[PDB]
Amino acid sequence: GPTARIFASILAPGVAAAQALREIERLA
Repeated sequence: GPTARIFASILAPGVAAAQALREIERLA
């Protein structure tokens, strides 16, 4: 559940934290 979605709201902000921070390792 919401936790899991929360999870994934942690996370998938955490995702948004993959994508944005690698971007950065791409251009570099």
